[PDB]
Amino acid sequence: RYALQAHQDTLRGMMRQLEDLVATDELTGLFNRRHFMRMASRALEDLLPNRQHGLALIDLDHFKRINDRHGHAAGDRVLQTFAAVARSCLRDGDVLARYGGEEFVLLLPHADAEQLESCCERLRLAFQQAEPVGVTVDTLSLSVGMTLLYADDDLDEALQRADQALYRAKRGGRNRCDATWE
Amino acid sequence: RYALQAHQDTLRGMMRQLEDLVATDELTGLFNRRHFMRMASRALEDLLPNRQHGLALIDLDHFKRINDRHGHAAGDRVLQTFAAVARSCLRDGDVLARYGGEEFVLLLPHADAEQLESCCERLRLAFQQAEPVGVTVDTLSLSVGMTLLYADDDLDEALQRADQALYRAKRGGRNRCDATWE
Amino acid sequence: RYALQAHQDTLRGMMRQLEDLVATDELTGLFNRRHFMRMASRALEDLLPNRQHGLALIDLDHFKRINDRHGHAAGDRVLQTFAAVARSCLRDGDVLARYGGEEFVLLLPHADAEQLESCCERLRLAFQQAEPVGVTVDTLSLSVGMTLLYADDDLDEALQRADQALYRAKRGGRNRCDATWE
Amino acid sequence: RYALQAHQDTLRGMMRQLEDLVATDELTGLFNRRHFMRMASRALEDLLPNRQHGLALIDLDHFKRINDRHGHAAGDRVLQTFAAVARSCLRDGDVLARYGGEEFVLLLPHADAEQLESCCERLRLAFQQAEPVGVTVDTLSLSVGMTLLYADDDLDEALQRADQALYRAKRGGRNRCDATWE
Amino acid sequence: RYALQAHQDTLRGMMRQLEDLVATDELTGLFNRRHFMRMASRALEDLLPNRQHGLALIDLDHFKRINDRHGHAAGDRVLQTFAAVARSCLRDGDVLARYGGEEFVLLLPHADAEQLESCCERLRLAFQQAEPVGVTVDTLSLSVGMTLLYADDDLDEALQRADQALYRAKRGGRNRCDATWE
Amino acid sequence: RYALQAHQDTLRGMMRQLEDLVATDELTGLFNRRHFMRMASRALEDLLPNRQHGLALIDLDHFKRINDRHGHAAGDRVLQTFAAVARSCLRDGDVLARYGGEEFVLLLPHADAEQLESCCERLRLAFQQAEPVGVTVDTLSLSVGMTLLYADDDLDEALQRADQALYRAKRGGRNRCDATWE
Repeated sequence: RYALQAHQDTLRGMMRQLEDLVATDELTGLFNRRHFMRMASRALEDLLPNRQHGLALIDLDHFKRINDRHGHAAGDRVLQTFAAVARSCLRDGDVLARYGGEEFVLLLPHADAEQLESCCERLRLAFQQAEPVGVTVDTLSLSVGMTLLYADDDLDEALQRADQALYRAKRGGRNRCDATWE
Repeated sequence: RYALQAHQDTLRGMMRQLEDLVATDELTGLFNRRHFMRMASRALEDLLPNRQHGLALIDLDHFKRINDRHGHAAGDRVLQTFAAVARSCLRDGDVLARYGGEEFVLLLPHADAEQLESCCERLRLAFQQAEPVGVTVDTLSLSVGMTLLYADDDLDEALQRADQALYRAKRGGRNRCDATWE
Repeated sequence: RYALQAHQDTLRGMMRQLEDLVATDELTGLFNRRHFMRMASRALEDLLPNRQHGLALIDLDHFKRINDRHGHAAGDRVLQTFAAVARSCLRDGDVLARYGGEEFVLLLPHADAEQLESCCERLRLAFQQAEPVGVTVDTLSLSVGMTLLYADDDLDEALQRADQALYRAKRGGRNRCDATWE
Repeated sequence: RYALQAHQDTLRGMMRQLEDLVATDELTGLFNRRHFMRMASRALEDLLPNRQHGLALIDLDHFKRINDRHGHAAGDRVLQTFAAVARSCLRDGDVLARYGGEEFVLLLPHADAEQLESCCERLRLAFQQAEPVGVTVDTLSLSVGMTLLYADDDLDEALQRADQALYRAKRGGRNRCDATWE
Repeated sequence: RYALQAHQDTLRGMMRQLEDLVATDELTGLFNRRHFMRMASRALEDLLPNRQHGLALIDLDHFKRINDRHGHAAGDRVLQTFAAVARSCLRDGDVLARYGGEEFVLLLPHADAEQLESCCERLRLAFQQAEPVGVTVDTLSLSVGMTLLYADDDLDEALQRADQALYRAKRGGRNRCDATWE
Repeated sequence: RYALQAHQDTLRGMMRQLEDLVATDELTGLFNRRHFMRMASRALEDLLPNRQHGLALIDLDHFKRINDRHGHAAGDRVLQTFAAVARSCLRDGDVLARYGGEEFVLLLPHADAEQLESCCERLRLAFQQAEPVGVTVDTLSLSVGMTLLYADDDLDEALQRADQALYRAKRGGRNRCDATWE
């Protein structure tokens, strides 16, 4: 019995492992939230002292609104459109992942606060001119919350400040790129 | 993208295989419903022509009441009580399994309708006699619905027939055993 | 005894999952038939209404003869030749796979009947031009049979239709491309 | 490529492992040939010097003959009958396995050549009085080839001499227990 | 990538899991120390308030001296004997694990101080009376330190209690059983 | 049982397998030494008669001294730089593995003596010109020992050739490439 329970606890734990190999969201072909969590930790510890990484939270403006008028299948093709447009804007080695139903998250290896600032505009503007095929959408905009990733940073804290920057960008009228501590 | 969805689908297929290894219900120490379903299927097929298996559905009486008066922990004890009791009654090589919240299911290889009825009464009276440690019980009874698994049966159908007999045994005033096609 | 057969059956289910991870054909470096079947199924389902995929069946001409004159090792080279060539022609994101001893199969996401016919000729002429290292070839050609995967198609049926076109292209005197429903 | 091949060679090797966990023949519920091979090695090395094990090859006399007259389903129920009868004759900790379509093999921990000799008669005679249910069989007999398992023995050699004893028992009229080096 | 980092940590996660499946000491056939640790967290948790388990630490007496006088293998044989013997003495469902080189550990489910003491005595004597074979050994004995595993208890603390109790019994002359909180 | 012995050896078999999936050096992102060994048996086998592969052993120059003067992390950074650099220089489909603490190994598929030498020179110079970032480092260089991997060759012998050639280049003054049978 106790033997069976220990045994089955082992198997469940294997299942958990298997579930970590499922590292990507099929819809958008980006990495999922949990795999990002695990990747970013790994990245933060590799950082030399006095070095930084780029980190941004990306939210699609009025996404929930698109679902009602255009139905759900449309709103998903919007999400796939962001993935496509982002894949095209981003350089190799940069980390993009799907952070929530409506949100994405970014990490840029060894990136300056100006490099940071630059990429987010490029992305954001590219979503404005974005043309999701087979869906006739009136408006397309995203807002960004940025910050940086210093050595000995705490991730839950690091994510809180980019979100702050993002929420402030959401009140700033949307289609806004806002930063925290540069 | 399709290779990814295919690959992660395999991943999930492996998770399900592992699931099928988690074959027992930890509270009782009995095989779970899913594992019973898989066993019974292969006992149905391995049936020689014009031969049979016994198959009863056991339900504990007023069990929900016990949970209400004595709390969910006593409910659990009662089930470990039944599990303990049943193992004293059954011959080595019988199949007994948890089937629902308070339902169990039995399968007796090559057992006459007489043999089955004999087994179930002995089980039924054994339960009635038992006392669970650390829980004072108004009293304990169970009902059973019985039937025979024939070669070329449908297992879902066979099962439907014992549930019919279990329904009548409940209706008859509980603590009894009814049958269908013997 | 049934628990054993159930348990070992799971075991064999795991062996088959692992099988589905062995997704490529080592000689060519292309995806194998089984993996193609699993990919195409999910490309069929992911098809929006009134949209299509291209789908051709490629067969190399007089291949068996090459094995007879030049020996089974040259036969293999010719296939690595075709595999190399094809990868030069195809856009990133096409699906190409080994389908038989000498048969290959192609799938072009969102590709017009025009687009498909254009791709296949370019492939066809590219093969004709090629020379495999260390093997002197009388000459090289391939035939192809093409069709369109529609939403609500049957994949077996779709496939049956390209094999019909491939049959005619062989009949037409080889080194050509026939189609069915465009 | 080479990377893919190394990778897929890894997976095939896992499959091989999985295949070693499938350690038992379902029909007779005994261990299969390969698991016996692996078990006996393990047992031979554990042996103290000047210590022995029992080893016997068991063949059912005229088994192929039963298949013709009584059809295959009968001959299998004979095999299951031997497994049953053997399970009953044998003590706990003794190793019985299915060695071939018609043959079985035995190992007895720390067994004397007289203990050896004794068990094989008990088994053999018990198969004479054996009554395979649902099959009307005229005759039931097996022959045995025995030997022993000394320290630093070679298994392929150890199995050759018990077979010799067995083949000699097959010519000795069948229903014969013959030994090699006691 | 850092992705790569993550994916290999997962595989490493898996090996550890697979390691937890190797649950038993190969020399004796008992559960090993790690598997016991996990089985015993799980009993400690499943413990009703005002109820408890039996815990004992069993150390064989003058084992080191046995190795010197009779040789490493003879020592190993003595270990076997203790397992054999204990298997005889133990009610079904008692947990016996190898805890170290010459020390064991026993959990008794729902056992009384009085019940624990009776078991260790029956065990202490039985081992005294034993004769391993090979191996003639002049005399054997063990000493036992006991305690009770209550709810809200620390399992490592529980073991400290048992350890200390085992020390007093070694100090008190061996072939005895001391205890702590009974 | 001995059965138990067998079953845990199988699990042990599995861990080893899982270990072969950890194929890449986490610091550099290159294949590790074991994965290379396996990739290279497989190329050696797939080699047509009178045909061959390129083999080189790359050792960074005065690495130990770098660690002492700039610190362990700086050394580690230099290793990264070499990977980055080599990735740029290498045709797609070249095999580069980390072979040791400061040494690499390169297989070139179907490469000429002349082709190998050209690659190592382009590599030797490129690394000379490089600037890791962090990290200011006064100067970098490596030395290269080369040979050809023929059919019917021993891969360990091939490596001996390369090793020796690497020694002559260290001895000859470093920042060079010696060779053995070209």
